[PDB]
Amino acid sequence: PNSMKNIESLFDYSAGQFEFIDHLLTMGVGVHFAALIFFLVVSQFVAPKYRIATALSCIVMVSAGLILNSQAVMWTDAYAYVDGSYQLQDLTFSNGYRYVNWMATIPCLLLQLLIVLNLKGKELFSTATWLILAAWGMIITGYVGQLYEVDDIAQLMIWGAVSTAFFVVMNWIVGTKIFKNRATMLGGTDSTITKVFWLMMFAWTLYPIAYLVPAFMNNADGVVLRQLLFTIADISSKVIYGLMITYIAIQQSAAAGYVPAQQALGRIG
Ligand SMILES: *C/C=C(C)/C=C/C=C(C)/C=C/C1=C(C)CCCC1(C)C
Ligand SMILES: CCCCCCCC/C=C\CCCCCCCC(=O)O
Ligand SMILES: [Cl-]
Ligand SMILES: [Cl-]
Repeated sequence: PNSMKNIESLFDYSAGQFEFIDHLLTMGVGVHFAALIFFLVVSQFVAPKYRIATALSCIVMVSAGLILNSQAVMWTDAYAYVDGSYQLQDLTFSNGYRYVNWMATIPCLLLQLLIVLNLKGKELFSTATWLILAAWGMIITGYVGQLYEVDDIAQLMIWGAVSTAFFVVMNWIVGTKIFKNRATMLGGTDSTITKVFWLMMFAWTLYPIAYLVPAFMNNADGVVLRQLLFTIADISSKVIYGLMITYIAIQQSAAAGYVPAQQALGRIG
């Protein structure tokens, strides 16, 4: 459906290129589901005020892990090794599924940051609202732009610019709330949380770069690079980010007198 609107459909792949993509996607599944079990086990050491932040990482792990799994299966469904190359057999592969999944996962990532920032009540509700709207604005417009990556690069760029406005405004909201709420943070996490900001600015910026690959590297190796970029970006923005969020949740929990948190940190000290 969208499969012919993505540059992946244009090319035959060497076994090397094809299998590297398959393995990237598969390693990403393994990383997400491994991290899942960690987040799960460690949630008992998080105080009730913050426990939802760790639960949101579990949710993101399974959500992203399922899309990666699905991507790996669709990739192998779409191509068969015919006459010395992987050649397109049918219209099962599209990057569109990621974009659709971000509608759920980006709001989860954002919400767990707000939680550990100690926002509550009306401020939590209003901040999450504006952020989710700005995130949906960005994803929807990017989703549309990406439908033109084969036959209209100008259109890809302009939907991209529009998506970028949303991104920039969401980042402004994120950064403002981070920098204005640092002083509420317990246990030294005032310092940790600024590294979370930077990690997000880094990892999230990789996605617009992946998006632009059709404009600067429209060939089978740009297809590989795009998946590589997604892979680096997924693990950074979801796994590493989630581990830092969970660190911050446990650390604040212990500083606030939650005994299982204290015992957990004490027994790794
Ligand atoms: C786990 C997934 C995450 C954190 C996804 C993040 C996606 C973005 C920050 C996407 C950004 C885009 C632009 C700013 C412009 C081009 C279109 C997008 C949607 C790729
Ligand atoms: C921060 C997350 C790290 C992401 C892990 C990515 C793992 C692979 C890293 C480098 C491999 C580079 C070698 C690629 C050879 C390409 C083969 C080919 O395409 O012909
Ligand atoms: Cl609590
Ligand atoms: Cl996702």
